[PDB]
Amino acid sequence: MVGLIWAQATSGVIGRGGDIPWRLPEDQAHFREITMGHTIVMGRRTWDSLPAKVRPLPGRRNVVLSRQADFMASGAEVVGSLEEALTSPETWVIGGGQVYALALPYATRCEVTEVDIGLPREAGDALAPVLDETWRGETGEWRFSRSGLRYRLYSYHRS
Ligand SMILES: NC(=O)c1ccc[n+]([C@@H]2O[C@H](COP(=O)([O-])OP(=O)(O)OC[C@H]3O[C@@H](n4cnc5c(N)ncnc54)[C@H](OP(=O)(O)O)[C@@H]3O)[C@@H](O)[C@H]2O)c1
Ligand SMILES: O=C(O)c1cccc(CSc2cccs2)c1
Ligand SMILES: [Co+2]
Repeated sequence: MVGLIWAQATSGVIGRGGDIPWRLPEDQAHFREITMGHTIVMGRRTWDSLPAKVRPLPGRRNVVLSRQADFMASGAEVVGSLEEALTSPETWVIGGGQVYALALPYATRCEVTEVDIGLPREAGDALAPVLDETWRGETGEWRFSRSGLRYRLYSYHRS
């Protein structure tokens, strides 16, 4: 099982300036629940976006995808191809935009948090992957984050 997990604005923006223009504690909790105990695969830029304090993410096989053969990710596994990272029953790809696009053919699940924020796309933004017609989704109920933004969960799946 390869799954993708991300949060996006209604515009599809997932990242800007190397970070994320929101923070939902409820989404972080759902992220930890979904990924705990499994392999997480992330691009080098996303590993850069994690503070040194919190990486590697606890209780998970942290894998970083990089073309730099000498890149050091303390506490993580650095691989040069995505296939190297899929040696486990459950692999969760956790960002960023490049690695989502790279991993989509392998994926049968997308856990998508839609954040009700009006965020026009800018040059340089990281964007969520386009899901074609093979994907079957369950649109969720709008929820209120204590951060003040409304959010909902899409759980997409395909055979
Ligand atoms: N849920 C969310 O909203 C969410 C989740 C995660 C991240 N983000 C955001 O997404 C943004 C970063 O995403 P990104 O698209 O800019 O960069 P990224 O996808 O996180 O990582 C890109 C890097 O991955 C490596 N890479 C990419 N394709 C590769 C391939 N085919 N083979 C080997 N290595 C490859 C390269 O690392 P080298 O350059 O070292 O080779 C490339 O620079 C940040 O703003 C982050 O905060 C958002
Ligand atoms: O654990 C924390 O305290 C913490 C606070 C802020 C941000 C993060 C990164 S989790 C993530 C970011 C992109 C893909 S997965 C972690
Ligand atoms: Co699990």
